[PDB]
Amino acid sequence: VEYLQVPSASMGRDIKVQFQGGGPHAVYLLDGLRAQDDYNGWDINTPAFEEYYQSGLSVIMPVGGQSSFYTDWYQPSQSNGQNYTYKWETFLTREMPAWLQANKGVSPTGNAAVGLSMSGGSALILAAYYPQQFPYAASLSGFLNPSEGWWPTLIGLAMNDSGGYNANSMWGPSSDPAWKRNDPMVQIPRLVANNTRIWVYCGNGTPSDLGGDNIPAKFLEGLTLRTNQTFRDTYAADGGRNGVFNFPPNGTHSWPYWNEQLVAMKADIQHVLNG
Repeated sequence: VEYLQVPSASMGRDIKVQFQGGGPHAVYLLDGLRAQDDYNGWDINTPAFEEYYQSGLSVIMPVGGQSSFYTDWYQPSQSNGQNYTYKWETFLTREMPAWLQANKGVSPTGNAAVGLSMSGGSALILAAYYPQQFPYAASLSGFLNPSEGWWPTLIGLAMNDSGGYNANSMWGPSSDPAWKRNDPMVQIPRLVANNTRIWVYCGNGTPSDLGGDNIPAKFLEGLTLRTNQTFRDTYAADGGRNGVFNFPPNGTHSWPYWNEQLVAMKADIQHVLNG
């Protein structure tokens, strides 16, 4: 596994990327809400790299972007002294794939975006707007209707609690178009039109022997399950026909279950991306 420094002109800094080669197409493994600046949470908490070693797929783990939602923000987060504007969608769709193509031979098209929690919706949004780059997208316990109802408030609370980040610096006031633009439920017609292969998982809040037995992990999983079930219904009602929906009667908002899903989807990704 290599630790790379990839310049981001749009953010004015270098972004650390953990990288395992192994094929021209890649799985982009996006982090959760509390992404650290040293290593991606997939590497800290799971054997993701080992599990995809010799899979015929490269594995890309960008590092950093706490509370970023892997999106382009309007402005720096005001409350916590951020001195630049997050531009993580520009980085993921323009800057990083160009760098990996030139230097590693990773194809900028035909890749998979895999997100969990915070980035579950991000992965679907990336596939909705960049279908040539991401014919495959997985959302593990994602928040799939962020513009609806109380979700902007809940997202604002969680972002302020995880590092003091300001959701209004990200997508503006709740009536700003950026909220619906980045709402996977709203963008289901794009996923259908693109025939995106989507893998949508959410547990029910009940731990198994995999662990993750704590109240916040149980609560968050049960909370977002309802949104995920609604997403499944709306996808089918809108003509969606290329989805895998995994809602087993177990699982909390914790890394063992996300790893179990990453392993489970490997053959699916291999078949879609490599044939």
